[PDB]
Amino acid sequence: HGWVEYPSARQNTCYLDGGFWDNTIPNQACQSAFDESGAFPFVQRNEVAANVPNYKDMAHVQAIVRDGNLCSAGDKAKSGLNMGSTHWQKTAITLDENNQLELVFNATAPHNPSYWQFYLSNVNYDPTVPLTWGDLDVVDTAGDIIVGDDKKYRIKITLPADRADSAVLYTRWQREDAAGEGFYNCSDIAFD
Ligand SMILES: [Cu+2]
Repeated sequence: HGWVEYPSARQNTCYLDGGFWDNTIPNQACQSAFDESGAFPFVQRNEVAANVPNYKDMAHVQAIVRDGNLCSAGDKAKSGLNMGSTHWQKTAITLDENNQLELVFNATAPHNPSYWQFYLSNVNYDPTVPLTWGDLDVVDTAGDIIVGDDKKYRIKITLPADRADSAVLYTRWQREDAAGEGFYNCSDIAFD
């Protein structure tokens, strides 16, 4: 259980902006998600999750987390997260001298053994259309990472230095257990 804290996952930004209990939501993409799903996806910021027992087989992953449902990890109760918008708030990204950023994943329930896959929407992706697997390229992977003493995972990832547009970073954190729990988060970013 957890979420991408930096660059903040979509549902985490919605949550931390607040307003959804008293009709003061500040952002119009956050409002539209709320209109479709209510507060559930925001208060459940740490369980954007799907179980894939055959987790090493991407054909099995894509049968469970289906095109147009990646940001909700296939949960219809979180479907508002998947809506296309020009107004999703973006984290401005400047890569370090090695073309990296430190991704920070805040875990309420650390899980090991596990592994990580990082995907990036391609330059032809239209943010007004829900994300599909065909929109994504794998940019980096990680193995079993020990959680910090502050219950955050820190992972240096390499991103392309040729990008200057807005994109979705798609983080997959996969447990290596019988049930095959995995956590799927979309992070809206603006390369600058
Ligand atoms: Cu968990």
